[PDB]
Amino acid sequence: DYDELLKYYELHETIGTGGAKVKLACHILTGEMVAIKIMDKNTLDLPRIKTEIEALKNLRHQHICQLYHVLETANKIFMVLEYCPGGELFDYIISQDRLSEEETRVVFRQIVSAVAYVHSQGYAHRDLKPENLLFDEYHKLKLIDFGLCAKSLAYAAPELIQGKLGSEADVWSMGILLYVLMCGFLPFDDDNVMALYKKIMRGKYDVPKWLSPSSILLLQQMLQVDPKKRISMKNLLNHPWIMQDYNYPVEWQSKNPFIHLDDDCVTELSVHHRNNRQTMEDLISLWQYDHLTATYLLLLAKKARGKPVRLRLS
Ligand SMILES: Cc1nc(Nc2n[nH]c3c2CN(C(=O)N[C@H](CN(C)C)c2ccccc2)C3(C)C)c2sccc2n1
Repeated sequence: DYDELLKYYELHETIGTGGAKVKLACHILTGEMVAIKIMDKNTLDLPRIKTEIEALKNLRHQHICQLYHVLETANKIFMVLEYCPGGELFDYIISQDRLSEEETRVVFRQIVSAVAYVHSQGYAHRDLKPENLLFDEYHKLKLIDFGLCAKSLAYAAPELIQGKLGSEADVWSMGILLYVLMCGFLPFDDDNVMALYKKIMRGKYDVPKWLSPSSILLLQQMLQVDPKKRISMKNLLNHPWIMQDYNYPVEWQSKNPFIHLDDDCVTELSVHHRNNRQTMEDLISLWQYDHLTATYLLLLAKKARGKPVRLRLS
């Protein structure tokens, strides 16, 4: 089962195991580290993986953890993704107790950027929480886990739980997230699942003394039980709180394109393929998420880190 995969990657330690597992690995042609999520097809739950793949094939963003390569044997599925060394936002909050307003703003703008983009493309994430945000090599946030996306109860909006409106529910989840960043605990919690549900429907929460009046006001706009009264994604982008100490709205548009190609990465792939430029371009622009896609995108990442755009051809 690991046979096709080992043509392309050096497998290292397994660094996470859940109900899928995650293996660290090196991509041989570029020497870049990657993180391969591995699913068994017999013990699976399945169309959750299919949703995620098709979402990550169509989404590409500076704050979305990038998919490079999809492989499938008769009993396994491999998703080769960006390696984020910094770990989960959840763990970071635990280590810090809570973030100050300033640092919360820094991280939160990155969350809003990703979710605004996901929404611009016609998806809702639907499982936004700090476990699904990872710090990359530059301590920048990356959104993961698009399995429940569409065209955790503590983070679910009241209307989503009542089963009735996807863009608004993400704003609620972001509101819960915002609270957890600045407080270190959830605004609605209970051991009993139905009592928690009840608390969420009421929409009443403790407001700690250390929150600034601006924070409080924004939380209140985000955590409106009625989604019609809830602040929209658009108005969140240039909200006074979000703008404080930046003075410009969240830059949400993608800087990682499908249409434009990097000339140096194309040149290097051309020599490997003994290809003409125009035909190497057409081949890359099919975006099949095969080894070409992976090698092209990992060369770009190499370039972005100030390393030479070079394949290791042995
Ligand atoms: C496991 C782990 N991953 C790390 N970095 C990562 N880089 N790239 C990725 C991760 C984690 N990823 C991931 O899909 N995790 C899922 C999260 N699901 C449950 C919401 C997961 C975690 C554990 C077991 C199965 C699946 C991707 C994006 C591949 C890092 S950094 C320091 C520790 C560490 N531990």
